[PDB]
Amino acid sequence: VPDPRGIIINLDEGELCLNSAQCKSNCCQHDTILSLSRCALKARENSECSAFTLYGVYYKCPCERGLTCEGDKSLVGSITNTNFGICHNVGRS
Repeated sequence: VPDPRGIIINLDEGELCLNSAQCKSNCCQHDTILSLSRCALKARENSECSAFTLYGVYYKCPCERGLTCEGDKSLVGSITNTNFGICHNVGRS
């Protein structure tokens, strides 16, 4: 009720962003480690996600409401600061 974060504004996927607070769907999508951050789509079943949302730019955007990220490492990028996984409809266990 008293100000719960409130920083996400109004941009589409496919436009240049600084943090994840720029786009309507809060997914500012990074290259792998250095920079190049443009907004993208949130993941669905059988797609490569990172894990969940923090407050910042994402190497591979997380799974939508209902699906979980299954952390198999998945090195589609060479060098990063995360673990990548496949989106599935199971809810952690």
